[PDB]
Amino acid sequence: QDPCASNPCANGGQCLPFESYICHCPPSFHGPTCRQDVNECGEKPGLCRHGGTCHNEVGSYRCVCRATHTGPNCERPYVPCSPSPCQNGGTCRPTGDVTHECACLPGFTGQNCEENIDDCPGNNCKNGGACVDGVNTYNCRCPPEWTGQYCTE
Ligand SMILES: [Ca+2]
Ligand SMILES: [Ca+2]
Ligand SMILES: [Ca+2]
Repeated sequence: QDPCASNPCANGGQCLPFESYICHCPPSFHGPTCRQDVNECGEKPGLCRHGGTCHNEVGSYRCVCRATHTGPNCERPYVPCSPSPCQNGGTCRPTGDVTHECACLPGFTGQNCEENIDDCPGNNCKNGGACVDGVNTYNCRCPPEWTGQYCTE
């Protein structure tokens, strides 16, 4: 005769007997069986600090920060070069309050030096050798019957 044996609650709620039953919900859900989402933005205005916009979700919320701030609740100020966004040992230079510039190392390119420049366009791999791109170079993956740097030996 346990009413909780049927498992009436959902989304992490704990069933407890009382007189029928009750579902003790986690803070992210509410209602008789924890099936309705709590709007965190509505319960605490200014949840996303420094003029951030709160967006409610099923089981959580997300903060949309303005360019000048960062963090889960837009609390940490945005510094263009700390943490540094440039990839592959690239040097970061700030150009403004929110804009930045990456000085790429030879071989890399793009806004944040994330793209490796393809060195295969003018490759000299012969006899069906496949050009494999590297950092400022390339190597030919030769078929089994051919050897050498350009698949000629
Ligand atoms: Ca509701
Ligand atoms: Ca929510
Ligand atoms: Ca390359």
